[PDB]
Amino acid sequence: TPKPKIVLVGSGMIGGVMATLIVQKNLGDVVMFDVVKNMPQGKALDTSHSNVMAYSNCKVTGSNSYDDLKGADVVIVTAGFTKAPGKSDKEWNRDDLLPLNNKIMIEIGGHIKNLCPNAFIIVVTNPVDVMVQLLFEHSGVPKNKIIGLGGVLDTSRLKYYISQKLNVCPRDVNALIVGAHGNKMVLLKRYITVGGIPLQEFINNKKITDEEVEGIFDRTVNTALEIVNLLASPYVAPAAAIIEMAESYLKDIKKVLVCSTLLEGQYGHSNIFGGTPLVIGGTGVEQVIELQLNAEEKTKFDEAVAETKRMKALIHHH
Amino acid sequence: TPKPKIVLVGSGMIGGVMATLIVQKNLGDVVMFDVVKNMPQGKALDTSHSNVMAYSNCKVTGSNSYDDLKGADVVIVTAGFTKAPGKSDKEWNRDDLLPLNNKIMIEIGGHIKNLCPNAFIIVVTNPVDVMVQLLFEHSGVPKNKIIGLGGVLDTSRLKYYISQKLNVCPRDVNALIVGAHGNKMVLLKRYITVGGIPLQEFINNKKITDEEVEGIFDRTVNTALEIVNLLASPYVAPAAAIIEMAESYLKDIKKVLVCSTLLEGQYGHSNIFGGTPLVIGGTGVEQVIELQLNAEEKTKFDEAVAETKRMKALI
Amino acid sequence: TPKPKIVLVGSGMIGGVMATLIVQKNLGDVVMFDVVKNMPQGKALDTSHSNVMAYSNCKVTGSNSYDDLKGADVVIVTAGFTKAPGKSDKEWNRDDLLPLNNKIMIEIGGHIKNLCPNAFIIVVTNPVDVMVQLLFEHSGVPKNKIIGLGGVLDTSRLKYYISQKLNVCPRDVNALIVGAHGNKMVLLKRYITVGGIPLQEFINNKKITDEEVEGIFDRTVNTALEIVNLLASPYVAPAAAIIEMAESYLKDIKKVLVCSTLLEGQYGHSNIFGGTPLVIGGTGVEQVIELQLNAEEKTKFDEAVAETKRMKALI
Amino acid sequence: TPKPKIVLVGSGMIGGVMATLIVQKNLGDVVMFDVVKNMPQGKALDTSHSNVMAYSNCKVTGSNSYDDLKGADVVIVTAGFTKAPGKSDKEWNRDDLLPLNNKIMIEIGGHIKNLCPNAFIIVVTNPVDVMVQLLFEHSGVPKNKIIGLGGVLDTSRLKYYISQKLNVCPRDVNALIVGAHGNKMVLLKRYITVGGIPLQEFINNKKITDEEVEGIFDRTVNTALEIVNLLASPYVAPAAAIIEMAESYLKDIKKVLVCSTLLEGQYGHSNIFGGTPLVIGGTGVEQVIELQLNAEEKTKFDEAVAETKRMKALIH
Ligand SMILES: CC(=O)C1=CN([C@@H]2O[C@H](COP(=O)(O)OP(=O)(O)OC[C@H]3O[C@@H](n4cnc5c(N)ncnc54)[C@H](O)[C@@H]3O)[C@@H](O)C2O)C=CC1
Ligand SMILES: CC(=O)C1=CN([C@@H]2O[C@H](COP(=O)(O)OP(=O)(O)OC[C@H]3O[C@@H](n4cnc5c(N)ncnc54)[C@H](O)[C@@H]3O)[C@@H](O)C2O)C=CC1
Ligand SMILES: CC(=O)C1=CN([C@@H]2O[C@H](COP(=O)(O)OP(=O)(O)OC[C@H]3O[C@@H](n4cnc5c(N)ncnc54)[C@H](O)[C@@H]3O)[C@@H](O)[C@H]2O)C=CC1
Ligand SMILES: CC(=O)C1=CN([C@@H]2O[C@H](COP(=O)(O)OP(=O)(O)OC[C@H]3O[C@@H](n4cnc5c(N)ncnc54)[C@H](O)[C@@H]3O)[C@@H](O)[C@H]2O)C=CC1
Repeated sequence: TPKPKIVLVGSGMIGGVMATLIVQKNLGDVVMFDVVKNMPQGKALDTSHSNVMAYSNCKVTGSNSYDDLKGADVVIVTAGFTKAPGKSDKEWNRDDLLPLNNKIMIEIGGHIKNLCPNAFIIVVTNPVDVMVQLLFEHSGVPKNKIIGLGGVLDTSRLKYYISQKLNVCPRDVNALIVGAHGNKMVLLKRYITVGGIPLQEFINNKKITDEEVEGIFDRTVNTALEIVNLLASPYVAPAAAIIEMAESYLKDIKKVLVCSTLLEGQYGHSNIFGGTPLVIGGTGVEQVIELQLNAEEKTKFDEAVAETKRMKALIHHH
Repeated sequence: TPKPKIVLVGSGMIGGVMATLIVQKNLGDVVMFDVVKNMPQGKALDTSHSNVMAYSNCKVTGSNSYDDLKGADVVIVTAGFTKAPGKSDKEWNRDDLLPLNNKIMIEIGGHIKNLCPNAFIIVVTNPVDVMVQLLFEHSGVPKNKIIGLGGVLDTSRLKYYISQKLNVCPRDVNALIVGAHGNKMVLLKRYITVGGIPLQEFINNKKITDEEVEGIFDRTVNTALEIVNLLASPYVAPAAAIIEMAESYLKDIKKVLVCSTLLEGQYGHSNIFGGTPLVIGGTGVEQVIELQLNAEEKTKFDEAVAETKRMKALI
Repeated sequence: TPKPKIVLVGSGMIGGVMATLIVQKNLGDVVMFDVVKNMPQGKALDTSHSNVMAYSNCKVTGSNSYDDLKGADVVIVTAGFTKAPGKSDKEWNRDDLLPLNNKIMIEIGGHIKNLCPNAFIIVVTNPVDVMVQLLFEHSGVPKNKIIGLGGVLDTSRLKYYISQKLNVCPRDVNALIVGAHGNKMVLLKRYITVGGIPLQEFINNKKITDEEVEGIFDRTVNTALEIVNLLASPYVAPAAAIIEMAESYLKDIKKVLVCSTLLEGQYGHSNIFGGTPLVIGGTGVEQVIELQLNAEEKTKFDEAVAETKRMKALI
Repeated sequence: TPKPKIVLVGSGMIGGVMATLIVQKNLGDVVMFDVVKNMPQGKALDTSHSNVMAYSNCKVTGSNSYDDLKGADVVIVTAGFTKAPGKSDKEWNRDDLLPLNNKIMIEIGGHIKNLCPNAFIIVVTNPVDVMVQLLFEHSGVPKNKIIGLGGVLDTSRLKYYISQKLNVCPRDVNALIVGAHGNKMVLLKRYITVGGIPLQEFINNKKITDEEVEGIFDRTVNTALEIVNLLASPYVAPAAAIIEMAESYLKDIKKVLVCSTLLEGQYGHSNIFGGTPLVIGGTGVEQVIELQLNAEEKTKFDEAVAETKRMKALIH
């Protein structure tokens, strides 16, 4: 009543798993949009069959037309990059791709503005804390209707690694990672709990050492790289985190989830997006929650936003 | 699987919800055991039809024979009672009845020893922190294989009430309530978090006041009375709490759940069952976690265990 | 809609399980409404705490005010008498409930028309095929927006008992029971399948006999009575069946489910509700499926509707 | 109690979705095994983080060692060969894959025999009805402990396409496709129901025509080619199907599922595996159900088996 419409702008690795998880959870009709011909149509056809196994009823269709954004309730943006003939088979980077992905966000933004200005938008394209603000600018949606992936995914690694050292259920570890997604993400040792108990109690109990925690911190920061070196850019956990955020919206669950949001003085920053706990409910972002960071913690946050500002200033670089 | 076998020793209000939820979750075959004849058979038949709607395949039968404890993987004991004849609801409490219930735990206990010595046991019969040690003594099961209901249920109320004031998902509130189930429950204000963030931060931000938090503490302690005075009794939340515990064992999830377990020097206490965070995994109680309480909190724990020692030395 | 609102008009046995199952499935905010004071508020408080165990976020409140109907997406009507005031168990006469529940339907119906004319309505109150038509008349809702419980629950017994004989998953048995809920329900032997395979194949292979099938038919007709004789009461499976219907609507699943619906010519009958397969999607009843019954099946359906007409005439 | 151990022998496209779904359902610990170095370890690490989102607790690890078969409750085999060299350019052959995949089955089977002889085994590697038998033969496992994927996936296509024409929930359509997986699959029009109701009633009510059903039948057979032509071999639905079968075993659900199993006289066939409805419960295959086919149906079933026999005979 009447079945949510979710459009995946970008139907690559992450898009594929998202469509799969949507059908599993019966969350809404799915449009798998991509600029690549035939590929989304093929994945959508395959995925549509799994409705039988799942006892679900979600239409899954593939598209190469922006017209299919019309009426979307949720839009998830993983579109970007690319690569070209050069110049391989690893020549890609980062800094150079900022003008390229800025231009994809402008194109997507104008189409959202015209075809689904009331959608809830989740941005994924890297660097996410930059790209989400770019989409916000060009789509014209309210600040409470657009967020970026980061904290849900980054904290899942930290939560996971601790739970395995302490031999508890992974979701029984709670942790906050703030500021930005990426190498300057702020891991807050102070805010780690295990079954609601401060982590420092398990350190005092010699269940885990401070050296073991810092080991886990660096592993968390470096997880993307670790997986890229075994395989490629991670996509199962990012999809799961994005679906957890979209479901909180679609089912009005009001989960506290760390995501990238427009900062309006929080942490002393403005005119910029960054990672902070927020509450996602049926109206979008319902609350932005500002952690009461000490001096030393605020310095780390400042560094994260500074890096986002650095990259944002490169969208017209040559 | 072999499909787990879950025996409900007691098929009253809580037994009914537990059978229903076991079927929803496809968790195992269910034996609804009661001393009352025909009633558990009748409930079992009704419940068994919900396998269709649930796409599950759990056998649900009723029994009046202890022999059906044979081969039980998990045994949940709610067999009692629930209030006092001659006693009303505006006085709702608990008394005497302690020796009659000890005699229940003796009889059940012998049967566990005989027919399902390897079962995981969850005790729900009140006073819970007393009744569990009793079944522990009489059944002879290892200490890592029997726990009592308290903290999952008590913290659920506190978590729930705080979540409604702060307008967040109920399970995004975490909280620890320890010592004993009942009026002496230790509500640890310092150990409450919201989305992983200390409660104190929302107090600082004036989203909730210190006086609303004390009002909610009070409401948690007195929830059962509040429900009873409203012409209902709590059984839906207690059943869900118990099934969360039971499922953590059967699926080896290793959730941190506050339950009543044998204290062996924790909190300065021994030869008594107290409520404390523990880890429930496929081998039973895998870890008993001892909170690092300050003296003001250790006094409140001392007192809750005091009241438990008072009711035990008395049967 | 982000958070559906589901109003349970009647918070007795079935209403209790319904609210429990809605929280389990996170399906919507729940209003437990009843004429009895305080009781639905006590139940609603207990049930609300289970949101924690379920990782759900559904408000569950109790109500004695029909104003709570405003905003309802789904209204489930279990409100009614189960026996006549003053009468004994021996003088039990099913026709006696007709004017008593009729008055209740009239009361509820005026409130629905005023406060939630666009809700989807599910009627459970017995005799259901009469009561649903009465509420349809008094509420003024469209024919695609109101249905009665019957075939989901009735086929669940048949499905279950067959599956237990053949040793398969209960949901892998498909069966249709049409016409009316009650002793005249039409058990359609020709339409039973097991894993999609005609039941005849399993009879031919001696996996089950024609006499076993007949005994299962008798068992299915007589289930409520069987359960009542055992000192209970069908409410778990009725609750599950109703939530399956309400969920197919709320999530636009378009499941094929046998429910009581307005007949406009189907089976040669008009101006009456009777059980037939139908599709429940986001807009309500999306299709009414008329079975191509043979001569003998049709006269069984005639006798079921005849009986519904007889009770309706009494009003 | 304790946690089931599920080893994915093959951590490719289907492998990855399987590990994802196992974690979503908290079904058991997963070993992602592959001959390709590092790749399954990368997928496993990524997949393990999803435990937090799923509220699950499944260890997910990657392996290039067969030793990890030790203690497996369920082994799912998607490991194989494909592609081709020199050849130019549309004439990939064949068929020539059969001996290379047989050598994979010999290798896998020897380790299962040594390290997990009591595992339940699900074979996916094509041609499935040939490969499952080869693995049965090389592993030594009991006949009730090994099946091949086919009908769960093949019927999901037919169920789904009919549900969309009739506008009902996909799972409310039931259908039986038997004999073999692949172009000779036997689609039984007579055994199609919709909400329990014979398909012919919808045809009579003009909600679908005989021609539409036949175009749907042809689409069902052409589905893997349709998707290969657009993308690659299908993997999401195949994984979902396989996890449905594995779950019925692990939770003793006793669902009726059409899978490839050893025929011992059913349908007039012996010494060969074929697609047929069967019951999967905690002991493995608990029942093999033989459909009472007519003469025309029995002859399509013979043509399916004869093609299985044909490919099996290319193995020396
Ligand atoms: C924020 C965060 O935690 C993470 C972000 N990412 C990233 O999310 C993005 C997508 O990751 P995925 O692994 O799905 O990449 P992919 O290359 O498989 O998919 C991207 C797809 O977008 C298409 N695309 C390009 N331009 C498009 C456009 N204008 N519209 C739609 N699709 C487009 C392109 O064809 C490809 O299929 C990358 O930019 C990331 O770096 C990955 C992991 C975590
Ligand atoms: C620990 C905790 O947080 C809570 C504990 N309880 C309690 O759990 C018990 C059961 O509550 P319920 O609401 O289920 O009570 P009930 O009266 O509806 O059912 C108790 C059943 O036990 C049967 N019974 C009595 N003796 C028995 C025996 N020897 N063996 C099996 N069953 C027996 C008796 O016939 C009744 O059906 C009561 O003692 C409690 O105080 C309730 C809520 C919370
Ligand atoms: C159709 C079908 O398959 C089935 C129908 N039923 C029935 O569904 C109804 C409810 O069954 P339940 O076992 O829940 O009955 P209950 O007495 O426990 O609950 C009925 C509640 O309705 C209230 N009620 C009475 N009048 C009311 C009014 N005017 N407004 C609101 N609530 C009212 C009354 O106070 C009680 O709590 C009865 O009419 C049935 O015969 C039961 C099984 C199956
Ligand atoms: C029966 C049925 O309905 C279907 C069967 N299939 C097939 O299932 C197989 C795998 O499909 P997927 O899409 O997963 O292919 P992939 O190439 O991505 O994965 C194959 C993996 O196996 C590895 N592999 C090769 N030899 C191995 C060995 N000895 N041990 C373990 N892994 C091995 C190889 O490295 C690759 O990752 C192919 O043979 C199929 O034709 C597909 C769809 C349906």
